Amino acid sequence: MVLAPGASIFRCRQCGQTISRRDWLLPMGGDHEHVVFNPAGMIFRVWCFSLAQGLRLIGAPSGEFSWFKGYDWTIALCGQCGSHLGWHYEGGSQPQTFFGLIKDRLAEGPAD
Ligand SMILES: O=C1CC[C@H](N2C(=O)c3ccccc3C2=O)C(=O)N1
Ligand SMILES: [Zn+2]
Repeated sequence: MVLAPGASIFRCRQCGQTISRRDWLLPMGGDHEHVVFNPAGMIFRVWCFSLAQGLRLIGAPSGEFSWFKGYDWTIALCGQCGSHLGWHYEGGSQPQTFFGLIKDRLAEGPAD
């Protein structure tokens, strides 16, 4: 669609690991962005993606405190540097799985 796009790929902000792409943004409940808080009171602006790479999913899934009805989550770390980038969601419906990534922990930039 455009030549030399600068808003193509999302990398880990801390190390540059390739994580996702703007093309893979997923409008869960009508919006790719969901503003949420955890039990420790931390607020996250979470962007939902159909796909991601370069992460390491830690532990078994849990349904507790899930921000997305019908989904269980696993912590998603940057597979390169260990930065906590978000969560992988599974066990739900349409889609069965997706990633919720913390927007401000990613850097956006040109394709590879
Ligand atoms: O969908 C989710 C993902 C996990 C997230 N969450 C956290 O970020 C957290 C931090 C410490 C203890 C417990 C939790 C927890 O469930 C949360 O609250 N909802
Ligand atoms: Zn990283």
